[PDB]
Amino acid sequence: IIIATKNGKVRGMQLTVFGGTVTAFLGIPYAQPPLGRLRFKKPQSLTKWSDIWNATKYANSCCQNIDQSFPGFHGSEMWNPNTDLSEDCLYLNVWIPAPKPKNATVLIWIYGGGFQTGTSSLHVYDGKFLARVERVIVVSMNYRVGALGFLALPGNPEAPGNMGLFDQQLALQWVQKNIAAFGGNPKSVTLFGESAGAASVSLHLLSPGSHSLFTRAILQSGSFNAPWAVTSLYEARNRTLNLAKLTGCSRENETEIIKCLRNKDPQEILLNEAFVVPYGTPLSVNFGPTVDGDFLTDMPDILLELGQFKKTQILVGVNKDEGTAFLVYGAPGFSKDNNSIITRKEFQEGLKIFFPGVSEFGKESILFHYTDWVDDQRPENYREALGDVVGDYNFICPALEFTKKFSEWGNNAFFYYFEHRSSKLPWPEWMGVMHGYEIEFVFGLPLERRDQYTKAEEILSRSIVKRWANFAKYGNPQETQNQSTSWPVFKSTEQKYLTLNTESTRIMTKLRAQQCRFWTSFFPKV
Ligand SMILES: *[C@@H]1O[C@H](CO[C@@H]2O[C@@H](C)[C@@H](O)[C@@H](O)[C@@H]2O)[C@@H](O[C@@H]2O[C@H](CO)[C@@H](O)[C@H](O)[C@H]2NC(C)=O)[C@H](O)[C@H]1NC(C)=O
Ligand SMILES: *[C@@H]1O[C@H](CO[C@@H]2O[C@@H](C)[C@@H](O)[C@@H](O)[C@@H]2O)[C@@H](O[C@@H]2O[C@H](CO)[C@@H](O)[C@H](O)[C@H]2NC(C)=O)[C@H](O)[C@H]1NC(C)=O
Ligand SMILES: *[C@@H]1O[C@H](CO[C@@H]2O[C@@H](C)[C@@H](O)[C@@H](O)[C@@H]2O)[C@@H](O)[C@H](O)[C@H]1NC(C)=O
Ligand SMILES: *[C@@H]1O[C@H](CO[C@@H]2O[C@@H](C)[C@@H](O)[C@@H](O)[C@@H]2O)[C@@H](O)[C@H](O)[C@H]1NC(C)=O
Ligand SMILES: [O-]/[N+](=C\c1ccc2cccc(O)c2n1)Cc1ccccc1
Ligand SMILES: [O-]/[N+](=C\c1ccc2cccc(O)c2n1)Cc1ccccc1
Ligand SMILES: *[C@@H]1O[C@H](CO)[C@@H](O)[C@H](O)[C@H]1NC(C)=O
Ligand SMILES: *[C@@H]1O[C@H](CO)[C@@H](O)[C@H](O)[C@H]1NC(C)=O
Ligand SMILES: [Cl-]
Ligand SMILES: [Cl-]
Ligand SMILES: [Cl-]
Repeated sequence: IIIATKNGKVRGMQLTVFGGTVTAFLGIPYAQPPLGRLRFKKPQSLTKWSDIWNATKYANSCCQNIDQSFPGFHGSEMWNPNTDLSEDCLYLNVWIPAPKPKNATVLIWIYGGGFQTGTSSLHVYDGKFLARVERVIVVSMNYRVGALGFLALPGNPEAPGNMGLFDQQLALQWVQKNIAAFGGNPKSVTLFGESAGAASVSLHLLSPGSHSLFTRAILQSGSFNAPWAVTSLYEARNRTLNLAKLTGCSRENETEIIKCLRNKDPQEILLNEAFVVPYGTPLSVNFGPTVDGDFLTDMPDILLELGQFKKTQILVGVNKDEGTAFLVYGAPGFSKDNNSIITRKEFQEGLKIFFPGVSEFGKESILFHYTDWVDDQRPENYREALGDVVGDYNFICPALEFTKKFSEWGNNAFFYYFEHRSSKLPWPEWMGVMHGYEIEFVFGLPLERRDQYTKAEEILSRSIVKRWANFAKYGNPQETQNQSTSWPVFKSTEQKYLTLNTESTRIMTKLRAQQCRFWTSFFPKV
């Protein structure tokens, strides 16, 4: 019940899972709270404590704006924070099997949310099932988001940028120094994350200072070469200054600006973040990772191109309908409460929404590539096209390209295509296999027979949980006992990937080949 860590004793709590027991340590601090003069700075190391820290409840989530578009709707509200917001939020969680393992592979989850939302306490991030079923230790951490976590005056230590990434890195360090006390193997640590979490993982592969803090990596629906994932130093400054103006904090001393933003209450900073950009999109990441020269020494697309990353195995994948969710946060004619049949006209307006600073030619080129129909009289033609445009540009093609480029340096890569729509999915059917709705399967929620999943979903989750754990433990995401499809390595020539569904698991080649040539070879010129 009580574990000695290098900063003090922490008391956990016991959980009944599937007629077994898991020990949960919820809300262990891993940094000095970034308050007062510490706001915007890199996380500071923790001063020891002499008591028994009671790590029995999730801690505060980090300050963040909340999605209020669909009040009372579980489909959107399941992602909103479920603990008090506070700047005091640098805490982490540990689930360890009972009885205490001896040298367990460690899984470290990094949540997504566009670098502006998210929290490790979400129901769908509960590591108790993975600990019970696979005897891995699961660790998750809160990290600062938004301007509080990514405001950047590059070079300036009062706000160097990438603080949220250093939050995560400091947590990986805590696991290196402390997880053997919990029965974990610090030499067998697999990072996994979804969306901005997955982009973060991919950046830890690139950041020299994280190379000794983990073994292997899993990237779900996200990678750093996604167009929303890195802010340029131009944008990052223009956005910092705009925030200064919106808060009456413009100064000439760049340091005095920060000093002024440090006296602002968190709500005022939060309220102004949306407007630092002239034209946002539903995919806007106004404050995110930048080339700071510390966590990131060069523009990441160059490091990836020239093999400057940790050499190891990766497991990468995407969902069938990553794009659809964003279409009801601003695309015209769209709604979660109807079939969202849209006209050609509405499709073109939608592109203006999703590609606001893109020229008329570029937008026409997106239209051209996605509107050569198999049947021009199918009315969902344009609704589906816009979802795929957003999905292919923002998630699927960057992840495939990351996997091609990373595998070209000799490392084993595994790619999956998740195409199961949860039987409990509260969004409408036209949105399909949405962004984020593989997470419950990865965490083994369908293993709980009491929670209204089909038996088919329990079998799919159980297989996915095995492949993930085998990947973490052995670098190979196979299910070796139940006559399962073998998951082949991804190679830049053949480009084989594994489809994950309840019906049949299949091996296919060259996912979204035509679409991604447009997005990765032509569209970056416009
Ligand atoms: C860089 O910043 C300027 C300033 O942004 C404006 O003011 C901020 C405080 C905030 O409220 C933003 O929403 C504002 O747009 C941007 O310049 C503006 O650009 C728009 C259209 O591009 C124009 O209509 C405004 O008049 C401009 N205002 C000023 C003061 O110049 C600029 O677009 C930003 N981005 C880039 C890439 O330079
Ligand atoms: C699907 O609904 C959208 C959204 O409209 C809102 O939500 C509906 C469920 C309903 O409660 C409406 O009263 C709401 O206004 C519709 O988009 C609207 O379309 C009308 C006419 O085309 C237009 O006046 C509005 O500006 C549109 N609102 C937008 C674009 O945000 C859409 O037409 C509906 N489509 C189908 C096929 O039913
Ligand atoms: C930390 O917890 C100690 C033991 O708490 C015991 O177990 C928990 C689960 C509760 O059921 C509680 O009622 C029990 O007493 C406390 O003795 C101690 O005071 C706590 N420390 C702080 C700082 O709150
Ligand atoms: C725990 O294991 C250490 C070696 O780790 C090995 O390599 C990593 C990459 C994983 O694949 C893991 O499964 C392997 O066991 C030992 O050096 C260490 O002494 C062990 N500690 C124990 C047994 O308490
Ligand atoms: O983008 N926003 C919401 C969003 C995006 C993607 C999703 C994918 C799956 C399910 C969802 O509920 C999703 N919700 C709005 C919003 C943006 C930034 C801060 C606060 C709020
Ligand atoms: O708000 N949520 C997601 C969100 C918001 C804004 C984004 C902007 C750019 C890129 C993104 O991936 C974004 N994702 C909720 C949510 C969290 C995790 C999984 C599913 C849904
Ligand atoms: C003002 O800027 C100078 C450098 O231009 C810096 O050394 C100084 O610390 C700033 N003022 C304060 C009060 O920190
Ligand atoms: C393998 O099949 C058995 C039933 O024959 C099932 O109980 C078990 O959960 C399966 N294991 C995996 C990893 O899917
Ligand atoms: Cl498809
Ligand atoms: Cl082929
Ligand atoms: Cl082309």
